[PDB]
Amino acid sequence: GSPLIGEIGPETYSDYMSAGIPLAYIFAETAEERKELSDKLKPIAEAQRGVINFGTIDAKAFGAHAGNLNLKTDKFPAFAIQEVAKNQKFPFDQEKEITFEAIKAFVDDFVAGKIEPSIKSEPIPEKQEGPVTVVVAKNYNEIVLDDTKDVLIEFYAPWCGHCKALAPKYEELGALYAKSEFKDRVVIAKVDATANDVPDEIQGFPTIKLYPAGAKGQPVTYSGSRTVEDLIKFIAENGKYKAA
Repeated sequence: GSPLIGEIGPETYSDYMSAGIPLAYIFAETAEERKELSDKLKPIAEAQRGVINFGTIDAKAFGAHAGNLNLKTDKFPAFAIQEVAKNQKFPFDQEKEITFEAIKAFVDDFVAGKIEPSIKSEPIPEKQEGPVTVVVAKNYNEIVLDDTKDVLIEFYAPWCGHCKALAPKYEELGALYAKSEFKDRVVIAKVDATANDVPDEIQGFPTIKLYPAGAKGQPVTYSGSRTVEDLIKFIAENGKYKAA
């Protein structure tokens, strides 16, 4: 009982996910605009039967889902494609008008493999304050892969109980190094890996690695007791600068 451009919602989402082809989302705040945009994009959906499923989504009720398509919050109408298989997101520029011509070119590019998957990132923080350096996807290379510095990097999730138990100690470690004679050469850093796409393949949280100066292709994964004392030892034993 459903039209070519269906409705993406609580009842329909799992079938869209199990269909095994990508899903294009037409976000609009009102049903009227949803219908207008559906009519404009229908010939694209028609041409892509069996290759991409298209659907409308209620941006009033489900606006927060735009973020999970690496779209910007609260800028509608909006369009994006989700490659379910590879978990990749292809947002369409929300400063641009959604038209038949623009979306057709975007979709053709997608099918042709001509668009690079978007990268999820928090923004670069304006100021670097607090003794633990905040890493996001956009500054990972610059901070973590800085070949002149021994970089301790914690990959964490905010919903994780273990990460919460580590936080105060990891902070105390950062404050210690920031006041030490090693403040020039040791970096103590953290990254919310659920809010940033990072290169590392993380199996569970928290994970801590050392990326030593001059050996950035051989990070060392930490597997000790997670005490401040044991982390200092780890840094001194595995870092280029033997910094403790």
